[PDB]
Amino acid sequence: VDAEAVVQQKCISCHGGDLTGASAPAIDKAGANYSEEEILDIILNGQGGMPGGIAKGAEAEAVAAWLAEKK
Ligand code: HEC
Repeated sequence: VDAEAVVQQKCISCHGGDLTGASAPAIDKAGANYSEEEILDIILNGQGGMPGGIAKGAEAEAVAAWLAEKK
């Protein structure tokens, strides 16, 4: 899975092109604040103002792993 391409397709409309926040909060350092599993749960299911379902399965897991290393 190309995790960065997925994030640019699916996440930047709310989180900003460089992930530093736009309508929604920054995620560029999400791994400093969340575990990989917490990030996966957010992607699959949403959280607070974020909807669920935006990515699934291996795509979601690859994005969670990529973000979890960003600190
Ligand atoms: C707007 C329709 C969104 C899209 C598209 C995505 N996210 Fe989001 N996200 C959004 C909001 C409004 C919030 C805040 C909810 C909260 O209280 O935390 C979030 C939050 C996150 C978080 C947790 C907080 C943080 O790190 O800032 C993460 C890790 C996150 N979002 C990731 C994420 C990814 C990877 C997305 C693309 C697959 C994605 N979000 C899309 C709104 C929206």
